[PDB]
Amino acid sequence: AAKDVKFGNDARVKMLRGVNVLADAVKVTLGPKGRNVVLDKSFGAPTITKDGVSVAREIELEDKFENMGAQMVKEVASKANDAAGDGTTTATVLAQAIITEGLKAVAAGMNPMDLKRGIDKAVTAAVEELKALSVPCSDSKAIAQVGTISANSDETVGKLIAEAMDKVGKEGVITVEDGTGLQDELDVVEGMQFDRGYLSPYFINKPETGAVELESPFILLADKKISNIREMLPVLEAVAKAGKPLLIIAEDVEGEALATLVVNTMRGIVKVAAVKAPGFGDRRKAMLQDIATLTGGTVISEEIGMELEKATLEDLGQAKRVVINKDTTTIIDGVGEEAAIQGRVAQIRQQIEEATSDYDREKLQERVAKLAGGVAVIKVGAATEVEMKEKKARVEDALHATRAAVEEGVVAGGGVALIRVASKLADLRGQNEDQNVGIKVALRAMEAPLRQIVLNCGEEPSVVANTVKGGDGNYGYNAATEEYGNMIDMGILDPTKVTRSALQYAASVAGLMITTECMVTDLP
Amino acid sequence: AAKDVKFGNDARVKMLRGVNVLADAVKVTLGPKGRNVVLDKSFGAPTITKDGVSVAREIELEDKFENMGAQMVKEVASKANDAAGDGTTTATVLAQAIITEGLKAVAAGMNPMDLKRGIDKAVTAAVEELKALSVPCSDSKAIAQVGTISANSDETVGKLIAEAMDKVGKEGVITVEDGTGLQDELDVVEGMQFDRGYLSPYFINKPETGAVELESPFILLADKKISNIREMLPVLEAVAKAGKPLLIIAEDVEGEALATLVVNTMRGIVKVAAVKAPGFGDRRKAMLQDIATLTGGTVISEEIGMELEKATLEDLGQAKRVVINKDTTTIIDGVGEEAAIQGRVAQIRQQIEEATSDYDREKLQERVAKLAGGVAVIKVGAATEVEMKEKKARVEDALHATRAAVEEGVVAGGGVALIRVASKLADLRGQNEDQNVGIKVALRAMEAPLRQIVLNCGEEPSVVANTVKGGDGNYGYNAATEEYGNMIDMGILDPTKVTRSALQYAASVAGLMITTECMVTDLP
Amino acid sequence: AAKDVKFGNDARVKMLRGVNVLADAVKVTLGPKGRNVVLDKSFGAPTITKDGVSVAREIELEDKFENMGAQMVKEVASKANDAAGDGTTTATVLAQAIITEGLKAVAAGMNPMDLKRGIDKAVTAAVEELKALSVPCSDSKAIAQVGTISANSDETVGKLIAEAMDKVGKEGVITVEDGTGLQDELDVVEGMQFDRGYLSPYFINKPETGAVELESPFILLADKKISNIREMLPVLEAVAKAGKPLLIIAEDVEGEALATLVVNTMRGIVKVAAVKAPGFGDRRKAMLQDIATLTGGTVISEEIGMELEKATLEDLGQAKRVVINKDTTTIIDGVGEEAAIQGRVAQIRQQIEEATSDYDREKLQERVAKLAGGVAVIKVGAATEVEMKEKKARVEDALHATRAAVEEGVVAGGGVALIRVASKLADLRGQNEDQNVGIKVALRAMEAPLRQIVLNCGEEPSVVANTVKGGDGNYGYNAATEEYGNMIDMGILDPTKVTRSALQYAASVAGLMITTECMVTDLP
Repeated sequence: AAKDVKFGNDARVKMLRGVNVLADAVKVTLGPKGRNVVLDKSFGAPTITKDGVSVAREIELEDKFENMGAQMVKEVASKANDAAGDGTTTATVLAQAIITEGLKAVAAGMNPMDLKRGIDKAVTAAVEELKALSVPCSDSKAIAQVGTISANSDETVGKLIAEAMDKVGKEGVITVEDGTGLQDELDVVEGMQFDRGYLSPYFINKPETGAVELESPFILLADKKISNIREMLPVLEAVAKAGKPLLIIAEDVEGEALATLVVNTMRGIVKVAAVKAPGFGDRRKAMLQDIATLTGGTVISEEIGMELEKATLEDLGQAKRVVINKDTTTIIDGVGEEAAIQGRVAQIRQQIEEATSDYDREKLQERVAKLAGGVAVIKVGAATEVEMKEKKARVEDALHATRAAVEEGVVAGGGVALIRVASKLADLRGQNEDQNVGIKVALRAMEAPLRQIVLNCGEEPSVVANTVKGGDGNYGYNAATEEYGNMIDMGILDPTKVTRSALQYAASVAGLMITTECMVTDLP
Repeated sequence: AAKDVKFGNDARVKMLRGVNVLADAVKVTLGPKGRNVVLDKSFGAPTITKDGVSVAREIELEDKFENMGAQMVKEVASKANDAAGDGTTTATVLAQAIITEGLKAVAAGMNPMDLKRGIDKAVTAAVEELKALSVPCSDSKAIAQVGTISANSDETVGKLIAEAMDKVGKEGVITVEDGTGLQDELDVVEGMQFDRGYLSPYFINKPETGAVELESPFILLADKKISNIREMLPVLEAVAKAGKPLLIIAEDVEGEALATLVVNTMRGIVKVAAVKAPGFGDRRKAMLQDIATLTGGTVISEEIGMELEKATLEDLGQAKRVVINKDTTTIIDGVGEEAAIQGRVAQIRQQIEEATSDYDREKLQERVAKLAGGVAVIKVGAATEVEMKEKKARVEDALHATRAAVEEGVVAGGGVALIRVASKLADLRGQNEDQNVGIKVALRAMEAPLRQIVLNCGEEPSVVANTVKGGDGNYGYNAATEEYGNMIDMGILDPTKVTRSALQYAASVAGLMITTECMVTDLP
Repeated sequence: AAKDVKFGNDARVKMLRGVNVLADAVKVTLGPKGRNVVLDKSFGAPTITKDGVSVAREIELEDKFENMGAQMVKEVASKANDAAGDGTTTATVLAQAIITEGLKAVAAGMNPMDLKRGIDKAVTAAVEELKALSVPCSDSKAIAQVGTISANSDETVGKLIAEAMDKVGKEGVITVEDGTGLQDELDVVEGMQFDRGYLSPYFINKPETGAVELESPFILLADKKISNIREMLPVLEAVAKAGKPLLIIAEDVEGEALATLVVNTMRGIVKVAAVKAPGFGDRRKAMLQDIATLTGGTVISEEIGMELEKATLEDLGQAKRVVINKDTTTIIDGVGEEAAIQGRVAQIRQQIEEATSDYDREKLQERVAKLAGGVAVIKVGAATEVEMKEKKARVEDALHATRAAVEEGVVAGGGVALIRVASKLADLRGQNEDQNVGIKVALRAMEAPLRQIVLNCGEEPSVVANTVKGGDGNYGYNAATEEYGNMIDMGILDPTKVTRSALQYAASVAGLMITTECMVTDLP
C-alpha cells in the first residue's frame, strides 16, 4: 500500500501522543490506591483488571502514527511480564518518563544518539547499584512481603506463597487453580503424583472414595504398549505366588489383556492395576524412568533389546502404598536407594542448567519437584467468577514476583529503591554534554514510580518525593497508611529482579524511541 | 487499464518529487549523527532501523507518477545492498544528487542522452581513481576499522569481526545469530561440524552434557540409506574384534537396524553411533565425500557398484575424537592425509571460481571452511528484542562490508575519498559541451555524502566541504568528534568495494532517469 | 451492452485524438537525440525504454473512441516489429502523418475511398523505388552500420553483430543473452552443441571443469529409451575390446542400466557417457538424425524395425573429441562424409523454403547452423539490471534489423531515402483528382521521419528538410554531429526491409483509418 511518511517534530509529537494513551491507561492502576481498568471483549463479559500488561496488550489506536507509539512501549510492559511476572506497570511508567524527558531534550537541539548512550550508561550503573542494595531475599518473612505487595497488599497471598516455597523447596513447583470454596487453600503432595486415571474402572477396591488403594505393591514399568495377556503370564505368575499386589504403568493397556486383568482381580487371583504413562513422546520415557528410580525397578524398554516376558520380580519397583482415582495416580514412598534418587536429581537439576529455552526449563523442574522435594497447588477461592479471575491473576502475579526475588533478593518498595539509586548516581558523567543530559534524563525518570503512586492517592507527588529524598536508606512513604517510615520494617518490599527488569526494559525501548527522526506507515 | 501519460517537464517534476520522498526518508540515517526511521508493519511491532535499504524497500507513494520515481531509485539502494552489504544510504544520496543536478541541466536545454554519457565517463574514471587510492585492505587493523564504521562507530563489532577473519582464514565462513546473554560472543569450531543429531537418543554415553563422546573411533560412510542389520554384520564384526568405537554417517538409519544398534551398545558389545547425512540431494553426496577425505575412509556408494556388506576395516575413516548431541555432530581431528585434504580443498576452491551464480558460491565456501580452515559464529547480545534486531542487523552489515573491503581494500571515510576523486577529475572532458556539464554534474554529486553527513550533525555542510577541499590526501572531517584530521589515522575507513559500488549503481539508475521525456502509468 | 455510436466529423476528431496520444508518446524516442519513455508495471519496477513498439503496446485510453484510434495505429508499430525488428517508431510516425493529412482532405470534401487508392498507389511506387536505391547490403561494413543505427548509434553493437554474421555464415543462428561482466562478449561454437547434461554425475573424468572429456570416442544413437543393461551388452562388448570410449545419446537412460554404466567406467572396464536426446516429440528424432550424419553413424530407431542389441561397431558414429557438462553436450569434429553433411544441409535448407509459418522456420535454421556453419551467442554486459534490460533490448533490435537488411540491403538513413523517393514520385498521378490528393498526402508524409528526427534535436525541422531536399542522392543531415553530408559515408544506414516495412504498414492502417464515417463502441 501507499505509505504515509512523517518527519522530525511531527512524527515525534504523534509518536508521543500514542505512548501517552497507553501509558495513561496503564498508570491508573499503579500502587495500593491503584484503581481498575475495564477491558471489553465481544467474546465474553468484560474483564476488570489491575494488571498493567493486560491493559497494555489491548491498546491499539486509530491514528496510524499514534498507534506506532503505543505499539512500541507496549513491549516494555510485555517484556517485563515474560521475565519478572510483575512490575509491568512500573516498567510502563518509567518508559513513558524517559520518552517524555528525552524528546524534550531532542527538541532542545541535543543529539538523540548521545542522549541514548547517556540513558544506557545511567541504567548500567543503576543495575549495579540495585545489586548492592538487594538483600538477597531468602527468609520466609521477606518472601511473604514481596508476595503481599505483588498481590495489591493482600497479606494472605504473601503468607500462602511463603508457606508454599517453604514446603516444596527451591527445586519445587507451585501451580495455581480455581478453588471450589470461598477461601484459599494450599495442597502439598508428598510425594509423587501424575495426571493418570485407571483404564479399568471395575477395579476400585474402595467404593467410598472411588479409588484404588494398593497396599505395599510391586510396580511394573512397561515402555512399550500392552495388548496381549501372553507377555504378562511370566511376571504376573511370580506376583501371584508372592501375595503382594501389582501396579502396571505401561504406554497403554488394551485388548483382552486389560479385559482379563479385570477378571483376575475380580476373583482375587491377583491384585493388579493398569494406568497409562505420564507424558507423551520422548518426555514419557524420560518421566517413566524417574518412577523406576524412586521405586527401585527397571524400565522394561522394548526399544533397547528387552522383552516384557523375560522379566522377573527383580525388575519390579516397590512402594509403601499406592492411590489411583479416575484422574490421578499417586505413589506414596517407594523403595528407592537414597543416593540414587538425589543422584538422578542433581542430574536433572543440571539439565535445567543447559536447557536451551523456557519450555525445556519448565517441565524439568516439574519432575525435580515430583522427585524431591514436592509439588504444591494453591487453590484460589472467590464468591463469583469475575472475582475468581482477578484474584487468580493476582496470586499468579505474586507467585512470579517471589520467584524473581529469590533468584535476584528484595529492595525497598514504594519505588524508594529507584529514588535511592538516583542520588547515588548524582555524580555520573558521560563522554560529552549530550550524554550528560541523557544521564540526568534517566535519573529524573527514576523518580516516576514513586511520583505516580502518590498521584494515584490524590496527594502531592513532588511534596512526597522531596521528603523521601530528604531521608536515607530504606526510608519511604507508605501510601496505604499515609505516613513515612522504614519500608522494609513496614513490609513494603519489591523483588530486585522485578525492579531491575522494569528499568532495563523501559530503558531499552524508550532509548531507541527518542532517536526517531522519521516514521513510515500505511495511509488512513 | 486506461493509462495516464505525462510529458516533458510535468512528467519530470513528478518523477523528482517521488525520488525526494524516498531520498529524504533514507538520508536521515546517514553517518554517525544519523537518526533512526520507524517502519510500520501490521504483522508485528514496528521496526526501528538505521539501515538505508530497509527504509527504501518500504516507500511506495500514492500519486502514481511520484511512485514511479521512488520505485526506480529504490533500485540503487537495493543493488548496493546485494553486492556490497553496506553503503545503501550513500548510494541513495548520490543518486538523488545526480538526478537533481541532471534535471536542472535538462531544463537548461542540454541534451539528456549526452548528460548521461558525461556522468558515465566521469564515473568510469572515478572508479579507476578509487582503485588507486585503495590500500588494498589486508591487515587486521584496517579490517576492524571498516567493521567499526559499518556498525555505526561500534568498536566492539569491528574488533570482533577482525578477530573472526583472523581465525577462520580467508576461505572461511562467519555467520551471525541471536545470543542468549547481554554481551556479544565469538565461537570458533576447529575443526568440522555439521547440523545433525543422533537418531538414537538411548546412546548418550555422557548424561552430563546430554551428548555422545566416542573416543578414537572408526567412521562408516554409507551413501545409501540403511534399514537392515544384515549389511552391518560383516563390518560391525571387524569393529567388534578391534575394540574401537564406530560412527555411522548414512543417508538414514531406521527399522530394526537402528533398534538393534541400541541393544548392542547398551550391552557393551560394540560402541556405535547413528546420524543422518549432512545435506540433501546431490549436495549430500558431495559433503559426505568431504568427510571421507578428512578421516581417510571410502564412501560406500550404492550407486557406483558397491555393497555395504563387502566393506572391511580398510574403507572406514578414523578420528581422534567425536562429539554428537541432539542437534550437531563434530569430528575433532581425523586421520586425513595432509596433501589429500588441501588437494581436495584447492579443488573445491576452484569450484567457487566457476560457480555460475551466488548460491553455487555460498555453500561451496561453507564446505571449504569446514575443511580448512574453520567456521565461526558471532552471537549478538541485547537486553530486549527490538534491540536484538537492530544490533544483529548492524553486525550482519559490518560482516558484509569487511568482506567487500577484503576483495576490493579501504579508503578514507567521511566520504572524503569521493571528494578527492572529484578534484582529480577536475580536468576531465567529453566529446562536446553537453557531455561536459554531464561530467561536472557527477563530480558535484560526489560531494554529497560528505555534505549530508555534516548536515545530519546540525552543522554547516558547505563550510565543512570548503575546508576538506582545502586539504589533501586523507584529510577529512571527523563528525563524531567535530574536528578535522587524517581519516585513516582516526580509524574512519570505508571499504573500497562499497564506495565504488555506491557510485556505480547510483550513476547507473540516475543516468537513465534523467533521460525521461514521457511517463506511462495507470489512472488514479 | 448498449453501444455509443458517433458519426462523421465527431467520430473522426475523437479517432484522431486517440492516434495522437499514442503517436506523441512514441515520437519522443525517434532518432539519435531521442529520449526515453517510462512504462509503469505494478508487477516489478518500471521500465525505461526507447523502443517504439514497447511504448505503443501500453497505450490504452479512457475515452472509448479515442481508445479505438490508439488501438488501431498500435498495429502498425506492432506489425513493423514482427516483420522487420526495428523501425516501429518510424512506422508510427508515418502512420500518424498520413492520418492527419488524410482527415484534413476528407474534411475538404474529398472522397475517402479515393484518397486511400492514391495513398496505396503512391506506396506501391515508393516500394519499387526503394528496391532501386537499396544497395543490396552484403559487405561487413554496411551490416555494421545498420546494426549501429539500430542500436541508437552504438558502434560496438554494430561491430559485434557484423563479426557474428561473418563467423556463423548466412544459414547460421545468433542469439543474445545476459552476460556476467560489464562488457559485451561474442561466443562462437565450432562445431555442434545442444542443451543436454550428463544423467550420471559420477562420470566426470576431469573434476577441474566439472565436465566429461571423451577422447576420440564412438557414438551410439538410440531412438528408443533405455532402461535395461541387456540391450547394451552386444555393442558395449565390441567397444570394450576396441579401447575407444563411447557416448550414448538415447531418448533416456535410467534404471539399473544407468546405475551399472557408472560402475563400469568407475572401474575402467569401458568409458561410457549417457545424455538425453536434444528436443521433444518429432523434432527429437529429426535432430537425432542430424547427429548421425555429422558422425557417420546410424540411428537405431526402434520404430523402423531395429533392435538395440542387433547393432555392431558399424552403426556407431565417431568424433575427434567430446565435451559434456551439467547442462550442454558438444561434439568437436565428427567423422562425417563431407558430401553427406552438405547434402543433408541443402535438404534442411529447402525445408525452410516450404516452411508454412515462422516456428517451422526458426528451429530449422537453428539446426542448419549447428551443422554448417556454426552458432553464435552475444552476451550483453551492464552494471545494473535496468541497464541490462534496455541494452539487451537494443542488441536484440539490431540483430533483427541487420537480418532484414541482408534479405532486403541498405539505404540512406536519417529518413533521407524516404525524402528521395518523394521527389521521384513528384509526377505520379491517379485516376482522378481525389486520387491525386491521396498521392500528395503520402508523399508529404514521407518527409515526417526526417522532420521528427530534427524536431527531437530541438532544431528547425522545415529548415533542415528544405536543405536536404535541395541536395541529391545520399546527401542528408547528421543529427548526431549537426552537419550535412553523405549519409552512407557517415555510416548512417537504415536497412531497406525496415524502411519499406515501416511504409507499407503505416499506409495499410492509416489508409483504412481515413475512410471512417461511423464508430461503434460500449457506453462509458
